Amino acid sequence: ATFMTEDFLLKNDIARTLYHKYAAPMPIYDFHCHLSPQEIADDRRFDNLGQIWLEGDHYKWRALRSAGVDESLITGKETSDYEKYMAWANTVPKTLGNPLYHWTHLELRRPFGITGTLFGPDTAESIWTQCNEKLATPAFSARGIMQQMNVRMVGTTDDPIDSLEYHRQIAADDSIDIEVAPSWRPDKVFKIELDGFVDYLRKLEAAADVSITRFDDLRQALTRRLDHFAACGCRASDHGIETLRFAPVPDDAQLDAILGKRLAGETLSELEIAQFTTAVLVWLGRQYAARGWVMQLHIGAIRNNNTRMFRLLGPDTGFDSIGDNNISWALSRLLDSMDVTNELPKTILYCLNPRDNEVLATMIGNFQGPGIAGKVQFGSGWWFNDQKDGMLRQLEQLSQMGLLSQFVGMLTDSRSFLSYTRHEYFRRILCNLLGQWAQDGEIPDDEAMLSRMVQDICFNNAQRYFTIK
Amino acid sequence: ATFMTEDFLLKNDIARTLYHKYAAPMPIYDFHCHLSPQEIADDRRFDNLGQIWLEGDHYKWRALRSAGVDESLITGKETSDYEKYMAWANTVPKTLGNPLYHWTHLELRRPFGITGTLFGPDTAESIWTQCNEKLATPAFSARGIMQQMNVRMVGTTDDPIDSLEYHRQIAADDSIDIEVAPSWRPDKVFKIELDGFVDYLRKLEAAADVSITRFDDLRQALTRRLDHFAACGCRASDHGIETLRFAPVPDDAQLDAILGKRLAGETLSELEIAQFTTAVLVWLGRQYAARGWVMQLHIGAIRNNNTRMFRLLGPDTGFDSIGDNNISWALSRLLDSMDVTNELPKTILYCLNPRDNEVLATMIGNFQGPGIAGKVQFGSGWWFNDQKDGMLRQLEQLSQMGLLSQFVGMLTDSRSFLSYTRHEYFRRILCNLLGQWAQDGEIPDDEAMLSRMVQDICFNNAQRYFTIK
Amino acid sequence: TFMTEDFLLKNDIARTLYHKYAAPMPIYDFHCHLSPQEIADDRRFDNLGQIWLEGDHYKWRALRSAGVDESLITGKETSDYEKYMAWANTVPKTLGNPLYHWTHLELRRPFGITGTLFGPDTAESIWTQCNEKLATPAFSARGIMQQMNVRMVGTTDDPIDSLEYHRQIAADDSIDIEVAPSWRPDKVFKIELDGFVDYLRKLEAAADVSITRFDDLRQALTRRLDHFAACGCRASDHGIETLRFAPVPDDAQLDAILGKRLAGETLSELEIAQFTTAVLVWLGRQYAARGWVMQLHIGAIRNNNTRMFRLLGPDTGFDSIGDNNISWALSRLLDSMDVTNELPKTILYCLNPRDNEVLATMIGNFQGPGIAGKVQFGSGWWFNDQKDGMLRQLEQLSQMGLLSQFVGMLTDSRSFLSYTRHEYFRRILCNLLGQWAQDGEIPDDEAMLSRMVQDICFNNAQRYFTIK
Ligand SMILES: [Cl-]
Ligand SMILES: [Cl-]
Ligand SMILES: [Cl-]
Repeated sequence: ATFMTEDFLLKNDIARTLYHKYAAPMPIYDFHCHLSPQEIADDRRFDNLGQIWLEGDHYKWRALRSAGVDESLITGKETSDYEKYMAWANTVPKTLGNPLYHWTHLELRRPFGITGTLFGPDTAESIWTQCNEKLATPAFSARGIMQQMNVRMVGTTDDPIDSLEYHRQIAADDSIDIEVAPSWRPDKVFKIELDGFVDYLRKLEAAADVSITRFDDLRQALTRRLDHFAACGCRASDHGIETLRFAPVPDDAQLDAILGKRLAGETLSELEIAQFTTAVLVWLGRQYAARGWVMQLHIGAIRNNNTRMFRLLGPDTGFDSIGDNNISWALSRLLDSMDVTNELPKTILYCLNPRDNEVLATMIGNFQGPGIAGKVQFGSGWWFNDQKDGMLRQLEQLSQMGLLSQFVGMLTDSRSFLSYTRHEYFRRILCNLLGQWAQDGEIPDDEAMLSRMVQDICFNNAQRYFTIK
Repeated sequence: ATFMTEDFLLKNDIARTLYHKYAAPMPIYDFHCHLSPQEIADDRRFDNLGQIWLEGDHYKWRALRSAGVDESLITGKETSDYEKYMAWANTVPKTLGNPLYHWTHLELRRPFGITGTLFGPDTAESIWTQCNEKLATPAFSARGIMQQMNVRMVGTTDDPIDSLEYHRQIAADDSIDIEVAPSWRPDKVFKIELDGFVDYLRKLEAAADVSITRFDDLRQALTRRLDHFAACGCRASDHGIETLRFAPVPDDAQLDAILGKRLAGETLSELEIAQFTTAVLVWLGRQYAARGWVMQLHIGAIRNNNTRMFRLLGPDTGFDSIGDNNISWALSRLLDSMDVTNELPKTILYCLNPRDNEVLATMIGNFQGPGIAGKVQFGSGWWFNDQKDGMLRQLEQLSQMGLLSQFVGMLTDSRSFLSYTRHEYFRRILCNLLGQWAQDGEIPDDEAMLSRMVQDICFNNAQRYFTIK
Repeated sequence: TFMTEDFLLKNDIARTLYHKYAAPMPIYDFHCHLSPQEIADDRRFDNLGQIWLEGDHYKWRALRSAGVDESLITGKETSDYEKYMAWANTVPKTLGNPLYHWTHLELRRPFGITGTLFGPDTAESIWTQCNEKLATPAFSARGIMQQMNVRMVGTTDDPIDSLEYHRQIAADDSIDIEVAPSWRPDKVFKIELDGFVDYLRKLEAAADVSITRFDDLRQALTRRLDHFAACGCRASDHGIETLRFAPVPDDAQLDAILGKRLAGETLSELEIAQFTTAVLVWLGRQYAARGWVMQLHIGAIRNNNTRMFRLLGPDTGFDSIGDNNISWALSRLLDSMDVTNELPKTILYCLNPRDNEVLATMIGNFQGPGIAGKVQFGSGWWFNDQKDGMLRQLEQLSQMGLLSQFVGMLTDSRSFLSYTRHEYFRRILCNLLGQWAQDGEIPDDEAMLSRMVQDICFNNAQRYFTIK
């Protein structure tokens, strides 16, 4: 009868208590996101609701396209923000069942305080005006929203060649107590088979002041950049792996020969690509272990599927989807290559194809370590899987194959300042899961035990895990 | 507790209202099936219940074999319809949990009007006699059943070499107002690696009255057959793909060489097979786009697994199952090859292996288009997946990754006139899903919005989607 | 309340099915890894830690995940009580993990401990109580088997084994539980493994046959199969991590391959597939001729941690779920035996649940007459042997096959405390059937439902494993 009350997704008494008493009030340790550091440093003020909300994480764009809306009303420079907004307002009523319908109303509730009203053509104009007035105030600036949402720390995703000037600016600014840490994402460095590898390498050379012609030079350059990240507060790395490969690491003469061919423009064989890629990832893994950083592996996307649209809009514009390569063998050999010398760092594994949930949940158990709780983690439902069904399936496998109690938990993985309600969504789902289990007599209804678990999964595990020990 | 009441599968009050008030009265647009056009044209009168029930869809055959029944009582020319029917009667009580138990009772209920009776040895005799008396009347002929089940349109699956004479006969016959459209299924044309390719190509030559030596001759022959299909009311195509391949389309000289080699009995390399198959599929896709037809891709079957039985019974006799090749890369390249020139048609994708559900639900989002609600669709649970669990999983991924509101819906994919209860089954499941979401406060409990959605998924979406723009 | 007698039973029909029909049925643990010598000598356990800690390596994996030092897990240096306390400190961290259910299920049966959560505050008392019980005859290896109403077990043995403890148990009137050996010839067909030559020499000595050509291997295996037959065997098992297939070549090629292996030469993928397929097809025909059940356990990725393998060896908790594509090879392998109508009774198991539907539909391609479900889709295996895993396997079997003919549950365990896994399964099954009945999805007919419960809990397996 009532849509999205304050007990949204809470279907039993234990769930309501867990959520309202132990989960909801915990701060957010958003260890992995795609927020713009300059927007945080400059404390961006948004002109209107379309501007802060529309692009989001390209889910709206995908929904608009699916609904048949012309691209001019989605990414077009020839239409106003208000027009793009009305197009979205006409589309939301068509999203029932899609998490977009939930996110939209969660986001209008927090931080905008709009409740008891469905977003659509008949309410859009009023919602636009009310939100625009709020957006004109300091509390609703980029920093303001982060503070209202109780954000304690965020980990941005950055490239080795970045200056991290905005991170330093934020660190040096006492008017903001939220920690904004950069994260090392060297994708371009290990994907030697991609067309832009050489161009990127030249940028790395200038960034590190190293002439890169031998593999060892690459190690030198990467060490310099790793040192820069360290100095700017980096505690984690990330790796977007679309094609997970593995080949035992050959000697430097062979790695030099591979780099040489690539620089000359010669086609590399799969073996050579696997060899180079594995050499870099293993060397990087050892560095992360030595520095006490968390290594994140985001595996399985298939990107830029639409050539016509890629030519007009470029990457990360809503044309990426789920890949389906076999991965257990390569994953196992890759992790083991680091662990054999006891140089496997704290590691978080994410799979974009949920058919791999059990592979990952069991894979982490092969490489755990002493003195730390859950050294190797199976990450929260990622991207397309960051929704109710997706999260329930991830949580179920982590629970059955590992230890839910030691789960680092949720992260927004978002470039939007309105994404913090994704933590609320996750928390409600987790509390309902635990509540249902307890109510059904599948776990004790000992509130002391459950409250501790909820607090840990919602924040304490993450904060502890990301500490450079 | 009572088995299969009129509220079967409807577990909440909202579900009951949606189903009984809005879903049940909707007509059926069975846009993809395997019904015999000749049986529709001649308005076949079945002699008995065994005949109309046991000539297919092969699910019964598989259940009978699993129960240890001799093949002679399943497909044998030697046993009578009544003896085969009794073997089935003795087996139904062993099928609890299998959708066969549901179909059997749904079908006796509609169209036969038999309720409150479990089918098995004790009741089979009476049921046989009662159904035989009804089968002898016009309301229970092939067309009669379709009329009783409120079928307004059907899309049969036909080969390019087919005359379509029965489709013409039905079109010209004013005593039948149900539209029976043919669907273009050119499997044999693109599966160049199969033994019967050359014999098939000769039949295509005969049907088109075109000599085929070069790849361009194949385009000419196919163009003529496409026009024949268009003139007989075709608005759709279908493609059964067991081995989804991809290789960039080479120039005609290469395609001619591949065809030349094949016609000479020479063995083709995997690259050559991929090139030819891809060239045919891409060209066909473009033709479908230019004509405004829907393109269906049914991917993943592993066929004729039992050689001993294949030699005695041939293909499509219940020895096919779920395959598991990796498909995202080939699928992406194949669709993008059509979409790059903006020549991708309305497309529906189906996967036989549910592990690929999320791959497909997300793949469709990469290629949507303007002016149509859900240009690319993720099809209803197919074949083995056309059951409660399978459909709930397919619906969940479509809901989460796409827009359920634009879903074209259910299709029987059957050769049996008693398959329309599969729509009843789908509708009850859908209504219960929406109802449960509404009741749990996950979607608004707004009868105007929900009923419109139910009606759209039950019929309106398909009617609009299959209309040539 | 946590784990009452109605644990996992959410409706009245389920309660009736479980308490009145499932629970009283005896157990036919047709596949396990129990030590026959422990059964023969009726092993007496010194303490709770001893009988419980190693189990099936699930506890070791949880301990490592919790950050517990390896010396307190597998170290020969620390005591049983220290290891036990480490485990007591870890159990409260396992909510949501089946370990929490097993722990408490095992304490209830056979130990009689109820209404208390296992943790640091209750561990010492539990240790003392359980130890007093372990000191009595009723809690010896055989005693526990009799307490859990175990009627038959199928051990997992290697072709070169003597099976002397099987012959001893059979000759002993004090024990009426049947303990049959099962033939697991993994080392024979996995030619690519380093230890293949050394193993072959053990087979040569066991069968007293000089193995130089492929036909010699047939003779050697035939003698061993006969030995196993004379010792009561009626089932086989095959652990297949890399499911291969290549058409079986003639003996000249098979001889050449075997020759290259014995001479230390490296084999190609085709060569390995040829040899492996020829051995599996030959064995399959043998199983068919003898009326034995053929089990295929597919999809493990083993010994993933080199550093730990070097210190502890295999089966120490460092194996996980593989993910190779298997439908094509599985189909051609089964078809290679079925083409001459020589496919035996077969149970298929997949370690990766994404393959549930592949297996559930694959079995339907090779069913046979005069038998109820010749080819079976096995219960959730290993990692999948838990509530979610079992429910998913049951659902696919039900949707694509015939649940009524399911051979049912097996522990696949080396622990005498594993019989509660049967209890767990039975509760889950009864609740599933009960929920369907209550929702009007199946008839609420006690006669039909009870029959089905008893068949799945014991009758189906007893008939299925009968050689006839
Ligand atoms: Cl978005
Ligand atoms: Cl059928
Ligand atoms: Cl264990």
